[PDB]
Amino acid sequence: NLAPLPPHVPEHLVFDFDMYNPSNLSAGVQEAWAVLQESNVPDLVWTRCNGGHWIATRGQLIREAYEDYRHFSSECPFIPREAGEAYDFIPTSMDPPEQRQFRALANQVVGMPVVDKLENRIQELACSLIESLRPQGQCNFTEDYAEPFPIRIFMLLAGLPEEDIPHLKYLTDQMTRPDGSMTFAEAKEALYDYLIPIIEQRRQKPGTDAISIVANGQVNGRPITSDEAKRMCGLLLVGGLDTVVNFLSFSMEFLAKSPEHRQELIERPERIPAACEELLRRFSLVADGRILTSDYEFHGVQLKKGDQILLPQMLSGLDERENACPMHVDFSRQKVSHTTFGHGSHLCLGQHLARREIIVTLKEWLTRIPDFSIAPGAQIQHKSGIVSGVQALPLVWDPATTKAV
Ligand code: HEM
Ligand SMILES: CC(C)(C(=O)c1cccnc1)c1cccnc1
Repeated sequence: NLAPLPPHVPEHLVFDFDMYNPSNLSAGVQEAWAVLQESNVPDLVWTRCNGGHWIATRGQLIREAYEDYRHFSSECPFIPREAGEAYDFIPTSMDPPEQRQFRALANQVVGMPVVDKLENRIQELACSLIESLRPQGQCNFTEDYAEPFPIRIFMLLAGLPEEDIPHLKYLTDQMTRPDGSMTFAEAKEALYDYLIPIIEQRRQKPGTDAISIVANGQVNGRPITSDEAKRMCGLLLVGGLDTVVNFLSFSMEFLAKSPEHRQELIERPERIPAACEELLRRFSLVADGRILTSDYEFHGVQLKKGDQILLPQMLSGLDERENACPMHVDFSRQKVSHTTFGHGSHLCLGQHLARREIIVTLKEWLTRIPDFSIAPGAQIQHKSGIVSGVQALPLVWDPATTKAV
């Protein structure tokens, strides 16, 4: 299902990429997207899939478009257009200077000082989850750790019932890796039905949870509205439920396959932080975009006002012009260059939270379960979308090689 090419698009710029179902999926999701950086592919292409849109393929263009909010607006950041259209999260569907005030609040809730406060719980939950898995010699990493770990910390931050996990996660999943079961707007509405009552309750009777702070915050000297709060919280939810969750499984899947990488971390733990950035570069997973606010000529291509452009965060660090041997994991690269957490005004506020969760997991898993591998005859499947994922990650190990702490 290719849409007829608009008049302004030179046929030589066509490259029919399906962000939802790339061709090489079997080879891995990052590998499937990297096809866009092959020699035969222009720097800026048009795809007729998902209704027709541009895709910038190089770290340089992505960062440029990201910096340029005058031309490239966050107003309609999702493809297909109907999704970008229905998209109304804050601060994400706003451009500076408006974005700034909401960002400042969102920072209050997820920023550094919060992580610093949550640290012991993060470490507590990791250790507990791992210890519980250890003696089994086998899990479903995706369902066994990658989901509970980051989710439960979020649920704690947000003050929401663990019981709501399944329902929330389903809906979150519909936004980033649509099934066909529901449209973005339906998914969005349903999360909204969830939130409303909660916000109301927390405007009346404030807690110390993230939702309470958001619901009662100040923006531009006045009180946030209910609708604004509902709209920030919607973003926070997706961030908590759908980001770190997917990242951990790619990393884990790599670790399962590379004994030498595991060992390196065990003997030279001072390398963990460096390793985490490298894994963030290699297993980068997000791809959203922007809308053209006007006609504009960008690197010699004419973009028409209203044109959508996918600026895959994923691709910057995979770009050879940016990283030598991009597909190779090397914990000792002189310069790890990525835009995994975005670029420009929308740089991810939850990055601090995500790094703390990644580092704790590596340190804590390796400690207890130094030696593991993918289950025999398990075929690992990746999934593409706004946020890519791993479908299931069967791991096996000998309990006898584990260490209890
Ligand atoms: C692997 C982990 C994550 C990755 C790769 C990631 C990636 C991103 C990206 C690329 C953006 C910018 C989107 C744009 O420019 O349209 C973003 C924004 C944002 N992320 Fe993260 N995210 C992650 C985890 C988190 C977590 C755990 C939270 C907190 C619950 C969070 C909260 C935010 C917020 C609030 C924004 C909006 C900032 C603004 O619009 O000013 N993210 N994230
Ligand atoms: C692409 C993006 C920004 C994403 O991956 C994300 C979501 C919340 C926090 N951090 C990143 C996203 C995903 C789903 C809904 N809105 C935004």
